[PDB]
Amino acid sequence: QCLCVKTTSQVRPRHITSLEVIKAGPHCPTAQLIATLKNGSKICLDLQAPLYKKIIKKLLES
Amino acid sequence: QCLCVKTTSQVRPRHITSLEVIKAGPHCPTAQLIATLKNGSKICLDLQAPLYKKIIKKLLES
Amino acid sequence: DGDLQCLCVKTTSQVRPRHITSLEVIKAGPHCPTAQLIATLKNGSKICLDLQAPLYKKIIKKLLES
Amino acid sequence: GDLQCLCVKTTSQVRPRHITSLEVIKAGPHCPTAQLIATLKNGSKICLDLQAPLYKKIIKKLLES
Repeated sequence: QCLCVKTTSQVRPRHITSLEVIKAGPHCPTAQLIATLKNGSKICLDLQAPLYKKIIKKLLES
Repeated sequence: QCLCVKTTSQVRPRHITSLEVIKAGPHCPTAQLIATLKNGSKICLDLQAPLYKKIIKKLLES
Repeated sequence: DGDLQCLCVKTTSQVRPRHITSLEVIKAGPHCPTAQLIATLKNGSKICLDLQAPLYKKIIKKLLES
Repeated sequence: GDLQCLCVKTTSQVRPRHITSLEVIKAGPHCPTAQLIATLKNGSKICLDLQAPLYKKIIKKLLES
């Protein structure tokens, strides 16, 4: 019953306010990357992708 | 899209630390009840009144 | 101790339940002696709601009825 | 602003294995600085320093599963 077990990512690094990295375990066998956007909505970044990278950095150089 | 498309009701209310209620938007047809547990986990809740009700009251009556 | 502290510092009563696009309910604990009601808005701003006010009951309904 | 920074203080050290969740919050009107919030297995949450070689060592232990 993963939180992030569906589509993954096509977002604008512009509107991400926070990025949460959740470890795999009980309810989810894989690591989930959830992203909170300005408008308050959430999304799942791709554990298996590059984009989530610059995203973190960006958030840290703010 | 959403993160919540496989909601659950198997959760123990004393183990919830916070509950996020996301308003239905374009990319997601329905409202979402994100529950974060004591161990940091996240799960999607069934949009059934008695549940989140009994929950928001245990969260707000700490 | 506690590296965390309450996110909320003051609550907004005069809020337009319309623009509220999300709501987070936080249980009390080490981080904060009281529970917290943080509502984000369509514009991206965030405000805290009063626990001794029905408004949140209202807002949560409006948010869950789609 | 109704909000302030959650991280009123930080911890320079703890074991990455204990971390179940790591939340990265970018600076804004709520807080003049970015924040690194880690949740541990026991349930506690700590704030970390923004010094790359540590959280990257944590972010890895988190995704290697």
